Amino acid sequence: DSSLYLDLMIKVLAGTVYEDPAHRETYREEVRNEGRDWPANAHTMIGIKRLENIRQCVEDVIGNNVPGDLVETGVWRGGACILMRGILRAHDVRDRTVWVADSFQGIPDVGEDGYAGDRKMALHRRNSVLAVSEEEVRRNFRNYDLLDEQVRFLPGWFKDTLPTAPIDTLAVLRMDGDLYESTWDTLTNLYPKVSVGGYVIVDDYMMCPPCKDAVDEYRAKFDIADELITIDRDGVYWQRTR
Amino acid sequence: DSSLYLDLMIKVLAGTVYEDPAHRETYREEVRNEGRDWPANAHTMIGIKRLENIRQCVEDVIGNNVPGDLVETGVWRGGACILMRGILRAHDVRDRTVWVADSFQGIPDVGEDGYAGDRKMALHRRNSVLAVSEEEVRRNFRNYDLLDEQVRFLPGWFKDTLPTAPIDTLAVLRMDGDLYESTWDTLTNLYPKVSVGGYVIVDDYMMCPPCKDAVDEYRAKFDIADELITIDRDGVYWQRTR
Ligand SMILES: Nc1ncnc2c1ncn2[C@@H]1O[C@H](CSCC[C@H](N)C(=O)O)[C@@H](O)[C@H]1O
Ligand SMILES: Nc1ncnc2c1ncn2[C@@H]1O[C@H](CSCC[C@H](N)C(=O)O)[C@@H](O)[C@H]1O
Repeated sequence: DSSLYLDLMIKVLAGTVYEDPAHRETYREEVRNEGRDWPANAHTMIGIKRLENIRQCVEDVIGNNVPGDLVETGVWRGGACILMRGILRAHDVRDRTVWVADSFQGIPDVGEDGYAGDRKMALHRRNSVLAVSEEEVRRNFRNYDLLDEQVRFLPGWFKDTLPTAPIDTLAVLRMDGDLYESTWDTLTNLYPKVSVGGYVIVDDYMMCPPCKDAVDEYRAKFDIADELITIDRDGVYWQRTR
Repeated sequence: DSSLYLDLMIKVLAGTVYEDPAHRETYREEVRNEGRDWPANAHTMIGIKRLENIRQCVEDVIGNNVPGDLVETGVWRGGACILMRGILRAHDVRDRTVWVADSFQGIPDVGEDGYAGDRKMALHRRNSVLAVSEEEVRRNFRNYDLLDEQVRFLPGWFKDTLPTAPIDTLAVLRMDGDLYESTWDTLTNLYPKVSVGGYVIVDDYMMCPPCKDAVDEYRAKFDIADELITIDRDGVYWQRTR
């Protein structure tokens, strides 16, 4: 029911239910299951396994009454954040907010002074696909009837928005910002808000050297020993215990 | 919950949630709301208002315990029938079947001996869009996780399949066969199975002269005075009371 709803939402968001093909820049269920393409029209690129991970983490924080809001840093068309809001709706949770943090202009051009690994990737060149306006994201929330007071937006570059984001505590921090600098700025500003029992999800860890660098360096610097658990061929997560 | 699920299902089936454009043979919400286009990819052409009518009728027969199975005669990609099965699932109804009746080859070519109104329309020429195989319909049910024992298929021309269909009683009869002959063959064979309290839905009444002819003639012949109620700019329905 809530369970039928969330099951269907995952299938709709990833576009498996309507066999949404990969972006011009075929549909293969095995590829979509692991989030290994960019859907032409669907609302998230993270795939079924990473959507299921969001569901499991958010349901666990609700079931264990771990305090805090939910956030995604790097949202594209908004589908992962739509799922977060839908899970709250399914469980009639009225006292948590979903924070939708993005430039709404794609990946920054890190320039000559960027982290070497970020410069080498030149991921801003992918902005023809990766830049999605806030108006489009809002419309996507409205399409699911989920644009309401429990959704809040943090538009701008993370280095500008996250230090002053008016978030008190976080139960789930989902990071999907593609660069060393984006990931570092997310962890430095938002990890201290994560409650004990809460989760940090790293979208692109195994196959993204600069993202792997940022996560490992932050964890080493702050002696975070909570183990990284895999999700699929790309993502990992951990639960904060201390 | 069941209600969140069914709300989302209607939006997914019609393709409003992902703004599915009209078939090559733009997306406009007002057009999709009234079922006035053929979606490029979505699973039904009947639109939001006609999907909502199915929901209301099926929920009413469940809530009033009107006996019988559910059937659609003319299914295209299967979306109206997927909704019927989903409503049963949402309410944990295990003792009704959804019957999916179609040629799976599009509209018949009525030939020189067809009803004059059917011959003039030459709707078989639209089969490039209207012919959808049973394999495709089955796959669509599977995409929603709704292909199970409570879905049954009646493949073939209605004149061949309906006289011997092993249906005992019907709580909802949804007719969407586009022709005088299709509509007449549906009513003659299946209306006698409709329980008191059950519903007959006519997809294409107001703007389809041959369909209007068949429904009105059948109702006049059998003295059916239960009033026709409108749905949108096209469909009507009635409830059997006697
Ligand atoms: N430093 C930064 N500041 C703001 N937005 C950033 C950023 N680095 C990356 N982004 C954003 O990160 C996103 C990467 S794609 C995110 C995919 C999304 N989680 C999904 O469910 O499909 C883009 O929307 C991009 O604009
Ligand atoms: N005499 C007949 N026998 C079998 N199938 C028929 C028929 N006349 C029309 N059809 C079928 O009627 C359908 C019309 S389109 C139906 C639309 C569908 N109800 C929806 O939800 O989108 C086609 O699939 C066509 O194959």
